[PDB]
Amino acid sequence: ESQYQVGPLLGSGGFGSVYSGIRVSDNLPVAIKHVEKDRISDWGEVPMEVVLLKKVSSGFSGVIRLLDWFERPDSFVLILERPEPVQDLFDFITERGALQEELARSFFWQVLEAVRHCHNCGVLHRDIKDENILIDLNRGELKLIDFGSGALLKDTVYTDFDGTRVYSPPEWIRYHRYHGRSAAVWSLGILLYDMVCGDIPFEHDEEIIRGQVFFRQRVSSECQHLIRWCLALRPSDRPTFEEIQNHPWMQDVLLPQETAEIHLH
Ligand SMILES: NCCCNc1nc(-c2ccccc2O)nc2ccccc12
Repeated sequence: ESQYQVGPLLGSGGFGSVYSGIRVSDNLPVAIKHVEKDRISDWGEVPMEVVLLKKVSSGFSGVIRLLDWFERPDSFVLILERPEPVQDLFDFITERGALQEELARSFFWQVLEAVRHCHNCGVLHRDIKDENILIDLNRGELKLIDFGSGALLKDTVYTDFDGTRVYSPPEWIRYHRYHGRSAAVWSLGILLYDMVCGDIPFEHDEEIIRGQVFFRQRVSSECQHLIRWCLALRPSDRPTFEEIQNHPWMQDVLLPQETAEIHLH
Protein backbone atom coordinates (compact mmCIF):
# COMPACT_ATOMS: atom_id res chain seq x y z
CA GLU A 1 0.00 0.00 0.00
CA SER A 2 2.72 2.48 0.94
CA GLN A 3 5.40 0.62 -1.09
CA TYR A 4 3.54 0.96 -4.40
CA GLN A 5 1.65 3.69 -6.18
CA VAL A 6 -1.27 2.19 -8.12
CA GLY A 7 -2.23 3.33 -11.61
CA PRO A 8 -4.65 2.11 -14.34
CA LEU A 9 -6.20 -1.36 -14.56
CA LEU A 10 -4.25 -3.15 -17.34
CA GLY A 11 -6.46 -6.23 -17.59
CA SER A 12 -8.77 -8.53 -15.67
CA GLY A 13 -10.04 -12.05 -16.26
CA GLY A 14 -9.64 -15.61 -15.00
CA PHE A 15 -6.15 -14.69 -13.68
CA GLY A 16 -7.62 -11.87 -11.52
CA SER A 17 -7.04 -8.11 -11.90
CA VAL A 18 -3.75 -6.61 -13.04
CA TYR A 19 -2.90 -2.93 -12.49
CA SER A 20 -0.05 -0.70 -13.58
CA GLY A 21 2.08 0.63 -10.76
CA ILE A 22 5.28 2.25 -9.63
CA ARG A 23 7.47 1.04 -6.80
CA VAL A 24 7.61 4.14 -4.60
CA SER A 25 11.18 3.61 -3.36
CA ASP A 26 12.94 3.76 -6.76
CA ASN A 27 10.21 4.53 -9.36
CA LEU A 28 10.56 1.02 -10.84
CA PRO A 29 7.57 0.26 -13.10
CA VAL A 30 5.56 -2.76 -11.81
CA ALA A 31 2.37 -4.72 -12.44
CA ILE A 32 0.17 -5.41 -9.43
CA LYS A 33 -2.04 -8.46 -9.79
CA HIS A 34 -4.83 -9.31 -7.36
CA VAL A 35 -6.70 -12.57 -7.18
CA GLU A 36 -9.43 -13.63 -4.73
CA LYS A 37 -8.55 -16.67 -2.61
CA ASP A 38 -11.93 -18.27 -3.33
CA ARG A 39 -11.15 -17.94 -7.07
CA ILE A 40 -7.87 -19.83 -6.57
CA SER A 41 -8.01 -23.50 -7.67
CA ASP A 42 -4.48 -24.78 -6.95
CA TRP A 43 -2.11 -24.34 -3.99
CA GLY A 44 1.48 -25.16 -2.96
CA GLU A 45 4.16 -24.19 -0.40
CA VAL A 46 0.36 -19.98 -1.24
CA PRO A 47 -1.13 -20.17 -4.75
CA MET A 48 0.71 -22.57 -7.06
CA GLU A 49 1.29 -19.59 -9.34
CA VAL A 50 3.58 -18.07 -6.66
CA VAL A 51 5.49 -21.37 -6.33
CA LEU A 52 5.98 -21.62 -10.08
CA LEU A 53 6.98 -17.96 -10.51
CA LYS A 54 9.71 -18.23 -7.85
CA LYS A 55 11.12 -21.26 -9.62
CA VAL A 56 11.48 -19.39 -12.92
CA SER A 57 12.11 -15.85 -11.60
CA SER A 58 15.70 -16.48 -10.70
CA GLY A 59 18.17 -15.10 -13.25
CA PHE A 60 17.30 -13.25 -16.47
CA SER A 61 14.71 -14.62 -18.81
CA GLY A 62 11.95 -14.32 -21.35
CA VAL A 63 9.64 -14.65 -18.31
CA ILE A 64 8.03 -11.72 -16.42
CA ARG A 65 9.65 -11.97 -12.98
CA LEU A 66 7.91 -12.02 -9.61
CA LEU A 67 9.42 -9.25 -7.41
CA ASP A 68 7.29 -9.72 -4.31
CA TRP A 69 3.88 -10.86 -3.14
CA PHE A 70 1.52 -10.18 -0.24
CA GLU A 71 -1.25 -12.13 1.40
CA ARG A 72 -4.45 -10.32 2.39
CA PRO A 73 -7.43 -11.77 4.25
CA ASP A 74 -9.34 -12.60 1.04
CA SER A 75 -6.78 -12.26 -1.73
CA PHE A 76 -3.16 -12.61 -2.81
CA VAL A 77 -1.30 -9.71 -4.44
CA LEU A 78 1.67 -10.27 -6.77
CA ILE A 79 4.20 -7.58 -7.68
CA LEU A 80 5.56 -8.29 -11.12
CA GLU A 81 8.14 -6.81 -13.49
CA ARG A 82 6.68 -4.33 -16.03
CA PRO A 83 8.51 -3.32 -19.28
CA GLU A 84 7.52 0.06 -20.76
CA PRO A 85 6.24 0.38 -23.37
CA VAL A 86 4.75 -3.12 -23.64
CA GLN A 87 1.91 -4.73 -25.69
CA ASP A 88 0.67 -8.31 -25.54
CA LEU A 89 1.01 -10.48 -28.69
CA PHE A 90 -2.78 -10.78 -29.04
CA ASP A 91 -3.21 -6.99 -29.36
CA PHE A 92 -0.13 -6.74 -31.57
CA ILE A 93 -1.45 -9.33 -34.05
CA THR A 94 -4.92 -7.85 -33.85
CA GLU A 95 -3.48 -4.43 -34.81
CA ARG A 96 -1.04 -5.61 -37.43
CA GLY A 97 -2.54 -8.81 -38.89
CA ALA A 98 -0.45 -11.82 -39.95
CA LEU A 99 3.26 -11.26 -39.12
CA GLN A 100 6.07 -11.42 -41.72
CA GLU A 101 7.99 -14.68 -41.27
CA GLU A 102 11.17 -12.91 -40.23
CA LEU A 103 9.24 -11.28 -37.42
CA ALA A 104 7.39 -14.51 -36.52
CA ARG A 105 10.74 -16.39 -36.55
CA SER A 106 12.25 -13.96 -34.02
CA PHE A 107 9.19 -13.96 -31.70
CA PHE A 108 8.67 -17.72 -31.90
CA TRP A 109 12.36 -18.34 -31.18
CA GLN A 110 12.19 -16.17 -28.05
CA VAL A 111 9.03 -18.02 -26.98
CA LEU A 112 10.91 -21.29 -27.35
CA GLU A 113 13.88 -19.97 -25.33
CA ALA A 114 11.43 -18.91 -22.55
CA VAL A 115 9.53 -22.21 -22.45
CA ARG A 116 12.79 -24.19 -22.38
CA HIS A 117 13.85 -22.03 -19.42
CA CYS A 118 10.59 -22.88 -17.61
CA HIS A 119 11.07 -26.59 -18.32
CA ASN A 120 14.69 -26.46 -17.09
CA CYS A 121 13.35 -24.89 -13.90
CA GLY A 122 10.84 -27.74 -13.47
CA VAL A 123 7.83 -25.62 -14.53
CA LEU A 124 5.15 -26.40 -17.14
CA HIS A 125 3.22 -23.27 -18.25
CA ARG A 126 0.07 -24.99 -19.70
CA ASP A 127 -1.40 -21.82 -21.27
CA ILE A 128 1.11 -20.74 -23.91
CA LYS A 129 -0.76 -18.31 -26.26
CA ASP A 130 -0.65 -14.79 -27.77
CA GLU A 131 -2.48 -13.22 -24.74
CA ASN A 132 0.19 -14.64 -22.37
CA ILE A 133 3.13 -13.15 -24.28
CA LEU A 134 4.23 -9.55 -23.66
CA ILE A 135 6.32 -7.61 -26.16
CA ASP A 136 8.83 -5.06 -24.81
CA LEU A 137 8.50 -2.83 -27.84
CA ASN A 138 11.77 -0.88 -27.35
CA ARG A 139 14.02 -3.93 -26.83
CA GLY A 140 12.13 -6.36 -29.14
CA GLU A 141 12.14 -8.89 -26.22
CA LEU A 142 9.20 -11.24 -25.46
CA LYS A 143 8.07 -12.13 -21.91
CA LEU A 144 5.76 -14.98 -20.77
CA ILE A 145 3.03 -14.17 -18.22
CA ASP A 146 0.28 -16.06 -16.36
CA PHE A 147 1.46 -19.25 -14.70
CA GLY A 148 -2.00 -19.43 -13.13
CA SER A 149 -2.82 -22.70 -14.88
CA GLY A 150 0.69 -24.17 -14.80
CA ALA A 151 2.11 -27.13 -12.84
CA LEU A 152 5.42 -28.58 -11.70
CA LEU A 153 6.78 -30.35 -14.79
CA LYS A 154 6.70 -34.19 -14.50
CA ASP A 155 7.15 -37.16 -16.82
CA THR A 156 3.90 -38.94 -15.89
CA VAL A 157 0.46 -38.18 -17.37
CA TYR A 158 -1.61 -35.05 -16.56
CA THR A 159 -5.35 -35.69 -16.13
CA ASP A 160 -6.23 -32.06 -15.32
CA PHE A 161 -6.16 -28.91 -17.46
CA ASP A 162 -7.55 -25.41 -17.07
CA GLY A 163 -5.65 -23.63 -19.81
CA THR A 164 -7.11 -22.40 -23.11
CA ARG A 165 -9.11 -25.05 -24.98
CA VAL A 166 -8.41 -24.02 -28.57
CA TYR A 167 -4.67 -24.38 -27.79
CA SER A 168 -5.18 -27.77 -26.07
CA PRO A 169 -4.03 -30.94 -27.83
CA PRO A 170 -6.30 -33.63 -29.32
CA GLU A 171 -5.32 -36.17 -26.65
CA TRP A 172 -6.75 -33.81 -23.99
CA ILE A 173 -9.96 -33.38 -26.02
CA ARG A 174 -10.46 -37.16 -26.59
CA TYR A 175 -8.98 -38.72 -23.43
CA HIS A 176 -8.46 -36.01 -20.83
CA ARG A 177 -4.79 -37.14 -20.71
CA TYR A 178 -1.59 -35.49 -22.03
CA HIS A 179 2.11 -35.36 -21.23
CA GLY A 180 3.71 -31.98 -20.56
CA ARG A 181 6.28 -31.41 -23.29
CA SER A 182 4.29 -32.82 -26.16
CA ALA A 183 1.19 -30.85 -25.11
CA ALA A 184 3.40 -27.75 -24.87
CA VAL A 185 4.68 -28.43 -28.40
CA TRP A 186 1.11 -28.64 -29.72
CA SER A 187 0.20 -25.26 -28.23
CA LEU A 188 3.41 -23.89 -29.78
CA GLY A 189 2.14 -25.14 -33.15
CA ILE A 190 -1.13 -23.24 -32.63
CA LEU A 191 0.85 -20.14 -31.59
CA LEU A 192 3.13 -20.20 -34.65
CA TYR A 193 0.12 -20.67 -37.01
CA ASP A 194 -1.50 -17.74 -35.21
CA MET A 195 1.57 -15.54 -35.83
CA VAL A 196 1.92 -16.22 -39.55
CA CYS A 197 -1.80 -16.43 -40.35
CA GLY A 198 -3.19 -13.81 -38.00
CA ASP A 199 -5.64 -16.26 -36.37
CA ILE A 200 -5.78 -19.69 -34.76
CA PRO A 201 -6.18 -22.80 -36.99
CA PHE A 202 -8.95 -24.59 -35.02
CA GLU A 203 -12.13 -23.32 -33.31
CA HIS A 204 -14.12 -26.47 -32.53
CA ASP A 205 -13.26 -29.73 -30.77
CA GLU A 206 -13.68 -31.84 -33.95
CA GLU A 207 -11.32 -29.60 -35.93
CA ILE A 208 -8.66 -30.15 -33.21
CA ILE A 209 -9.39 -33.92 -33.29
CA ARG A 210 -9.24 -34.04 -37.10
CA GLY A 211 -5.94 -32.09 -37.01
CA GLN A 212 -6.02 -30.94 -40.65
CA VAL A 213 -4.28 -27.61 -41.13
CA PHE A 214 -5.57 -25.17 -43.77
CA PHE A 215 -3.46 -22.06 -44.50
CA ARG A 216 -5.54 -18.98 -45.21
CA GLN A 217 -2.48 -16.85 -45.87
CA ARG A 218 0.64 -17.28 -47.92
CA VAL A 219 3.14 -19.14 -45.74
CA SER A 220 6.47 -20.71 -46.85
CA SER A 221 6.73 -24.49 -47.19
CA GLU A 222 9.30 -24.72 -44.44
CA CYS A 223 7.08 -22.87 -42.00
CA GLN A 224 3.98 -24.90 -42.96
CA HIS A 225 6.07 -28.05 -42.40
CA LEU A 226 7.21 -26.94 -38.91
CA ILE A 227 3.65 -26.01 -38.00
CA ARG A 228 2.31 -29.34 -39.23
CA TRP A 229 5.02 -31.20 -37.33
CA CYS A 230 4.13 -29.45 -34.01
CA LEU A 231 0.45 -30.27 -34.70
CA ALA A 232 0.94 -34.02 -35.30
CA LEU A 233 -2.05 -35.88 -33.86
CA ARG A 234 0.12 -38.56 -32.21
CA PRO A 235 1.95 -36.82 -29.32
CA SER A 236 5.02 -39.01 -30.00
CA ASP A 237 5.17 -37.75 -33.62
CA ARG A 238 5.69 -34.16 -32.43
CA PRO A 239 9.18 -32.55 -32.49
CA THR A 240 11.24 -32.03 -29.36
CA PHE A 241 12.26 -28.41 -28.54
CA GLU A 242 15.66 -29.26 -29.95
CA GLU A 243 14.11 -30.43 -33.23
CA ILE A 244 12.01 -27.31 -33.44
CA GLN A 245 15.00 -24.94 -32.99
CA ASN A 246 17.14 -27.00 -35.44
CA HIS A 247 14.36 -26.86 -38.05
CA PRO A 248 15.40 -25.13 -41.30
CA TRP A 249 12.65 -22.47 -40.85
CA MET A 250 14.32 -21.43 -37.56
CA GLN A 251 17.77 -20.65 -38.94
CA ASP A 252 19.39 -17.17 -38.79
CA VAL A 253 17.01 -15.61 -36.26
CA LEU A 254 17.28 -11.85 -35.77
CA LEU A 255 18.58 -10.58 -32.42
CA PRO A 256 15.79 -8.96 -30.30
CA GLN A 257 17.15 -5.41 -30.78
CA GLU A 258 17.42 -5.95 -34.58
CA THR A 259 13.85 -7.19 -34.43
CA ALA A 260 12.73 -4.00 -32.71
CA GLU A 261 14.67 -1.77 -35.16
CA ILE A 262 13.22 -3.40 -38.28
CA HIS A 263 9.72 -4.39 -37.19
CA LEU A 264 8.70 -2.35 -34.16
CA HIS A 265 10.18 1.18 -34.75
N1 LIG B 1 -3.26 -10.34 -21.91
C1 LIG B 1 -3.52 -9.71 -20.61
C2 LIG B 1 -2.28 -8.90 -20.20
C3 LIG B 1 -2.58 -7.76 -19.15
N2 LIG B 1 -1.28 -7.19 -18.74
C4 LIG B 1 -0.43 -7.84 -17.92
N3 LIG B 1 -0.86 -9.00 -17.36
C5 LIG B 1 0.06 -9.63 -16.51
C6 LIG B 1 -0.37 -10.94 -15.90
C7 LIG B 1 -1.64 -11.43 -16.22
C8 LIG B 1 -2.08 -12.65 -15.70
C9 LIG B 1 -1.26 -13.40 -14.85
C10 LIG B 1 0.01 -12.96 -14.50
C11 LIG B 1 0.47 -11.75 -15.03
O1 LIG B 1 1.73 -11.32 -14.73
N4 LIG B 1 1.31 -9.21 -16.20
C12 LIG B 1 1.70 -8.01 -16.79
C13 LIG B 1 3.02 -7.55 -16.48
C14 LIG B 1 3.45 -6.38 -17.05
C15 LIG B 1 2.61 -5.65 -17.93
C16 LIG B 1 1.34 -6.08 -18.24
C17 LIG B 1 0.87 -7.27 -17.66
